Amino acid sequence: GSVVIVGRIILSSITAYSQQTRGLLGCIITSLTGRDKNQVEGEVQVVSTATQSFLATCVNGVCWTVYHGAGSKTLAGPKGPITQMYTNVDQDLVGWQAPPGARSLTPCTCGSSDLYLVTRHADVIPVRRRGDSRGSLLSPRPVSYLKGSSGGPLLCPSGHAVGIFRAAVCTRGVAKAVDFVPVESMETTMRSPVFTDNSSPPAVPQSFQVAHLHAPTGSGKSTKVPAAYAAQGYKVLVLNPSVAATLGFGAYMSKAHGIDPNIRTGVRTITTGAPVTYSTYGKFLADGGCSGGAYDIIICDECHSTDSTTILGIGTVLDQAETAGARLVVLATATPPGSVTVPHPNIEEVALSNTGEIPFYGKAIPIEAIRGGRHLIFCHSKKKCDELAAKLSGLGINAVAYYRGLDVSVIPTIGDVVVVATDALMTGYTGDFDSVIDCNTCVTQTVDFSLDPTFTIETTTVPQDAVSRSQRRGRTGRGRRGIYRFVTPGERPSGMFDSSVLCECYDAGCAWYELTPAETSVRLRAYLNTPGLPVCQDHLEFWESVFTGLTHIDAHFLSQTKQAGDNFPYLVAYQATVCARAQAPPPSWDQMWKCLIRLKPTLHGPTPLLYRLGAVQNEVTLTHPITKYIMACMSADLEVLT
Amino acid sequence: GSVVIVGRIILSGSGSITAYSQQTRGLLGCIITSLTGRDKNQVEGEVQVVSTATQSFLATCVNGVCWTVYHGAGSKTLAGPKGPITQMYTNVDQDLVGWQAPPGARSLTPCTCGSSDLYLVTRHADVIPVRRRGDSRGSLLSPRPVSYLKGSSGGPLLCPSGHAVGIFRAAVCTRGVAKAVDFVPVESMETTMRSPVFTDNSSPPAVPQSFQVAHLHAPTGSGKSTKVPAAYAAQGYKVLVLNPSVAATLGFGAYMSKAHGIDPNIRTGVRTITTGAPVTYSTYGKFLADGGCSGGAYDIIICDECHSTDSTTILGIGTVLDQAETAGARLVVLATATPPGSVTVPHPNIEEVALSNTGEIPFYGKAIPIEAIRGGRHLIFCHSKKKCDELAAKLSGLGINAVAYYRGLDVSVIPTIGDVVVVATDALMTGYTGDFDSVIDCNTCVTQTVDFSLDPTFTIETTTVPQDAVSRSQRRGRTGRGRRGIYRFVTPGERPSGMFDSSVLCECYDAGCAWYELTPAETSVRLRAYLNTPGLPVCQDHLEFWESVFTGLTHIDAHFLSQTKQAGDNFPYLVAYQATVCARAQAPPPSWDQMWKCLIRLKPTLHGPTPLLYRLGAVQNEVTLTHPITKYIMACMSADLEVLT
Ligand SMILES: CC[C@@H]([NH2+][C@@H](C)CC(N)=O)c1ccc(Cl)c(Oc2ccccc2)c1F
Ligand SMILES: CC[C@@H]([NH2+][C@@H](C)CC(N)=O)c1ccc(Cl)c(Oc2ccccc2)c1F
Repeated sequence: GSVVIVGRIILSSITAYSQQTRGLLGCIITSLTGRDKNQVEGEVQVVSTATQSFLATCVNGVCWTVYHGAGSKTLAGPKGPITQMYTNVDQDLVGWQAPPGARSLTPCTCGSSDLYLVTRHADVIPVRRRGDSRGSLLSPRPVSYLKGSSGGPLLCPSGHAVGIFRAAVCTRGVAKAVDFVPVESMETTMRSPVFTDNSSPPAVPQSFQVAHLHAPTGSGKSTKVPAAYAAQGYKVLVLNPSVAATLGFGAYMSKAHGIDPNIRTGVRTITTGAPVTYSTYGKFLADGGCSGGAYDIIICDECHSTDSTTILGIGTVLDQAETAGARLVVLATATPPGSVTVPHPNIEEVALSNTGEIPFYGKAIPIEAIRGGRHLIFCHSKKKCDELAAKLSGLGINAVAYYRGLDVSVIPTIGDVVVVATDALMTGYTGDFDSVIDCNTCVTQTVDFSLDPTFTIETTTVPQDAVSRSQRRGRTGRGRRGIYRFVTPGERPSGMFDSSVLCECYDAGCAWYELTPAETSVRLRAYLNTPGLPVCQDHLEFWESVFTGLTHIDAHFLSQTKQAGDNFPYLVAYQATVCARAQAPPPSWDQMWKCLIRLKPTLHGPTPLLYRLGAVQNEVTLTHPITKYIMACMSADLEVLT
Repeated sequence: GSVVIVGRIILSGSGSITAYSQQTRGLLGCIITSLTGRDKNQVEGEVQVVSTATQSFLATCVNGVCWTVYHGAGSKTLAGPKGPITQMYTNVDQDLVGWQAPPGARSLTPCTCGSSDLYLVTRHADVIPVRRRGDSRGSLLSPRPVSYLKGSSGGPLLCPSGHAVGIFRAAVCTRGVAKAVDFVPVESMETTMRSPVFTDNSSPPAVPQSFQVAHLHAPTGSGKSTKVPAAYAAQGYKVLVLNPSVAATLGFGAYMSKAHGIDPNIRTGVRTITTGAPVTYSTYGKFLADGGCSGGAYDIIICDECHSTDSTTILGIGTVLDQAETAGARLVVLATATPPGSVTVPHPNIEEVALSNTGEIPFYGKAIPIEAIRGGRHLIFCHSKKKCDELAAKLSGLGINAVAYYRGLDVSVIPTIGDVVVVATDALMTGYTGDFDSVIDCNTCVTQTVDFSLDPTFTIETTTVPQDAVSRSQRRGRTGRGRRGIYRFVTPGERPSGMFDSSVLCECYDAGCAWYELTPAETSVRLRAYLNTPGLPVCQDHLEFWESVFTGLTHIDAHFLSQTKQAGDNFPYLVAYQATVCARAQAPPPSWDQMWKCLIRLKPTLHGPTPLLYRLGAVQNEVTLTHPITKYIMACMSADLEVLT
């Protein structure tokens, strides 16, 4: 639904009190109708979605708030839902046209060094400015003190707006300074295009440039356009996250545009001498990155993907391309950050109900819907894929499960089938289906700086974002009339990724691509600094510090964790090395720790724990030098969500 | 707010046990039904998925009764087809409540097998194998992190035939990992069903021939502290009357002599009088400081306001329950207007008025008009000392006699007498005894909770929370006694009464060590008697954990301890113990909050990281974890703990 105004902070010799204008039932109704006829007052609003509550500040006729709170959502209004006027993901900033009633603040022009921050609990916290977007609290406070107050005003002594609060800067869970969105970033935003055109490939510039191509799969973004560029005599590299897609372009480009391209993947390499090459990001990274002068144009396809190989891959291109003699990088995707799922003309969307013989995430699928034909059911976990595949088989429906680890010949490719899959589908298999049935949830990893003793990487199930919905749905409708069936109608905001993904990049750097933490950092820096890409919290220096301390890994353990293909094979193998040399057992005996299975007869005592990568069942000791090193890294200044 | 059926978990009735869920309601549906308490929907299956506004859990129908946990449902009604269904059973001691199964629900039936192979059904329709250890415990065949079990309290444990062994109430964790499950055995449900649904506790018990413990549930001004001790005295019994507050204790004693003709013994820190009479009024605090029950002194002990879950009251009541029989008492009366499971009911003499946004004085997002308080005697409850002062300032500047009250102030600041507005915390109700024209209530308070945070050990978080039914009724009770009274409020909500946090148990050991020269083991015996006595407020059983922690905190510095004591802050033992550890290391305290003011004078000598034992607030200093006491407490964290699920 829409974001809803649930209260306001009135400003007065500076002071504030809060007024709550709506309760829970009123907030929910108004969020669904998008229709709000209440009187609107003040300069600071207290807003809320169904999940999260936070602040918005009106400046120059615009009610501004944080992207991480509001996403791309409408605001409920006197004449129905209000589409965002401005949406700037790079800056964590959105704006609606302020409705009648709202008074705006004026920008602090002159510029104070002593600022005051207004929280959702009407405190006025004094702040000394340091940078353009940072200020320090004169009195350090706990982090929970500032939660719920993102998008609140940062005010100079006269009461003019300096910026809006976006994030707390913490040292060991204690807020000490604040990142805000400066009022000049807002002004820049009010002057940036109504709608840039990104549905048309760039002309190749005389000097280096970075360009954005927004258009759907099979618009020739990865086929037609490299071929046009090649006809003009340019050498082009197309990068893709998928081995299956990458191999497919070979025979397709031969048949369709009479080019027999170079193909580069972990599983299969083809060198023809063509002026077009298709590679995975992963094989690109294993080849050492950008060859000297081999490519004029590098096309980074599916640049929406926020897996660690794609992010490190694209970062490597953005750090190297210019120096290597390229003239053009192209960031290509259908679902750029900030996007929302639009209705698709060739796809009928229909909610599941509780009528049907097959239960599914609290709803039902009727046997008739999937009895014959070819259908794709998306589930969040491997476990659920096996359960559902087995139920379907019990009823005589031809059905098969697919996820990370299975070979993709579990298919079939032709004839009736229900494929029950995780999102591993979206990189392992190219085919389209008569219908897609979507659970509307995924499994993600999140980092938790839990100081017990260090940090924790949690696996968590979450509601899908708009990229997932649009990509999952796009497995029906490619030149066929499709049907998308779903469990729930919403989608969280697109284009954000967790700090665990940064951690994964360093980890793959060490594990696979022979990168030092410093090299990895430089490349991620390049990605982060480039606008239009997915956004994260800047935790580069913290992660670099951590991995920088993890030396003399055991090559054999590393080889095993890589071979087994699970996540964070460096961190896992590093913990195992520490355990084996300390002659101590691992955190538990889960499959995760199988590199250590043969040593089990002699391993004893408490586990020298570095960090938590799942359930820790053994007793722990914190005496290991490496643990002390990582605990010391936790003193880093960390941006946290607010 | 009613509890609402938002879905069901369907169990297979053949082959091996399997489950699946169905959702019957969205968020909005849920909220509206909770408000109206009226539920159109056909209900099916035996396991229901239920929700309040603040949480979701399970309920299992067994023998025509839909059962769930008290920590989830409190005393709330269930939204049904012809409106709200009130609980048929509210067994707070067993963490068990039940409503009559609505029409359409099937019911499980108990196990006749007596089998030891058990299966737990969760809210995600998983069927977890479990082995039975005792009547109420069962171990997981394979440990799991605690969070996959959350939201599944009230769900069933089945035998291989698919009949009911019990309902899931808590995970037993070792350092954040569940090894076993606490459940409510189907016998406890069987008992309950065969026994009465109503019991009377509204009248003072008869004095029995031999030792008995009895409950007295009756309003304030039914003479529970005055009439009933007077009445027992006049039959020739010796009577001790224990109360949490010095003020209330002195108030009653002077009332006794004026009104009932007895000059009683008084026993408080500030005033102690030995008249030889057969009735004695005392605080729980003075009682404990006197060493408890002295033999042959009393026939009858009245533990008044036995709903208080302050550590001195709990320890006081525990001491009495362990000692009274042997000290030769015949009767212990546990007396309260507001016993566990109680609800705030409409009062005849008091008008209850929602606060609006119409008004000139902001108050917790709402408004107070000056009309409402411009003349007369009025009381405003605020949650913090730091909003009591800021609100009384805004009142004073508006031509108003505003006076703040809170812990750490003299009660003589309250005009007796005068035409006044008092702005105060819950400190009021132990400090002052007068009543008012109206009360205005923010419906929130500051509590403490323990987090088994493992960073490195535990954390005592101070937090703000919605008031419970006790706080509501007690706060409202300061007007409407025998005359007009107005109750104005910000929120109509109200949490379940009678539960208290594990932090309170920690306070009990702390106070034992700091005030009453009890070793942790002595303390455990007293608490054990409290927990084991039916009808009193309830908590999780974390006795061995806490005893084991305080058993290691030896050789505290006497001087620091005396200072944390005198300054009246909470956890004076834990605060002084951290400070002692810090000074003997020449290390600074975790921060320079007033909590650590005993170390301020040593500031010039203190350097390096703090050897952190635990967390009692924010930690600004770098910390080290090598102190042996830190290791001891870390060792104590391997204790097997119930956590809420
Ligand atoms: C305004 C800072 C920007 N981060 C920079 C490092 C640039 C970048 N490439 O991300 C930023 C923009 C938008 C958001 Cl939602 C930010 O915060 C989060 C919070 C949680 C997860 C992901 C991003 C953010 F941190
Ligand atoms: C059935 C266990 C019982 N506890 C025993 C130690 C008896 C007692 N005296 O409390 C119990 C009853 C009711 C509830 Cl809400 C329980 O759980 C909580 C959970 C959190 C806070 C307080 C009690 C409970 F743990």
